[PDB]
Amino acid sequence: DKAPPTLWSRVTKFGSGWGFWVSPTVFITTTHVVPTGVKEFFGEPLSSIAIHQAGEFTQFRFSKKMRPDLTGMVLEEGCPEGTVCSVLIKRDSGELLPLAVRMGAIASMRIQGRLVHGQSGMLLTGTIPGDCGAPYVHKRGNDWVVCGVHAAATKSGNTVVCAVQAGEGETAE
Amino acid sequence: DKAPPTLWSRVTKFGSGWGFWVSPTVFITTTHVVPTGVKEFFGEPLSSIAIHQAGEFTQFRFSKKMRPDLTGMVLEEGCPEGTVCSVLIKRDSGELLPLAVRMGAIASMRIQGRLVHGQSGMLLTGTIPGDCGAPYVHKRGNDWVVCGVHAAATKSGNTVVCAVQAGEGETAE
Ligand code: NA
Ligand code: NA
Repeated sequence: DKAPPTLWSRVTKFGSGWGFWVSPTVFITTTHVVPTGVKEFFGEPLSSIAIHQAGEFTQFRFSKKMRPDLTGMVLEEGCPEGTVCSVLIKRDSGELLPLAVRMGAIASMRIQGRLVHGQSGMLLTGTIPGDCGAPYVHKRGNDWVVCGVHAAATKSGNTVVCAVQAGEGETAE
Repeated sequence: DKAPPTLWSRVTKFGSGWGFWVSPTVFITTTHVVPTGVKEFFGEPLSSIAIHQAGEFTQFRFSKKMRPDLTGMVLEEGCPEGTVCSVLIKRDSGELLPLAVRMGAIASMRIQGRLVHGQSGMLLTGTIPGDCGAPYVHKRGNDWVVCGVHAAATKSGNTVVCAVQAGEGETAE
């Protein structure tokens, strides 16, 4: 089914890319797009935010409700092999570009000199440099689950990588 | 039916409010939110734009395709008495707030000292100052039609006014 407007409304311009409101207080994004040298995010001073970063995954937990209009939704560490996700890409022009991607292995992979814990995927039937931070989502029953943020792609764009939360598990090491 | 994501994607932050891409080259907004003193809009120099303004209605026609992802859609001068429209409000936070409004008479009305050609409406079951420029749309058959841009509201917000294109006609003088 198609991503509803409210889901798109979670995708938010941030730094040199985008991020995603998981709930009224939780924002996720790709580490390398986070602005450098600032003293606040969304008008909130850094000391009022719990900032967790693991490789290319960044999560902010704000101490006040930033998007009280939203329900919380489920964030998971990647998804099973073969899961078809949608990358909810917003462009600066306002265009929405949902990209279908069949996900592969969760691994720590070397990307441009750095080790990155993420999940690779194959673009179906692409992304650009400004798209980093866009969420990878998939529908489970009647709800949407977010499981990664856009972090990298092969020059062609045919293979993509989403950063995912830290955590070891027997399906991924 | 609910406004689809693509329709929302036409609503665009602009000046002190918003505007709406009617087509890849046509952008409409409320005159008073248009930035003052600038030499370009969306990176295009003023001399490359056909700028039409009538009271509180402003239309830009750009000489290049600014949103080539979009189809053209129908813009009309207001709508019939009693038509239920939706005001597609975006908030700075990213929240989407579609507001239902039953439209009334098209008239030139005095608003804060100025004569404004527009259509008033009643909010059903509200707006804020930063919402000006948001489109008033309604569904006709399988398509959406845009017919005004948010221009004013009573302090409570219960009555709203959308600016509409210039034009006289026997249903409106
Ligand atoms: Na849809
Ligand atoms: Na909907």
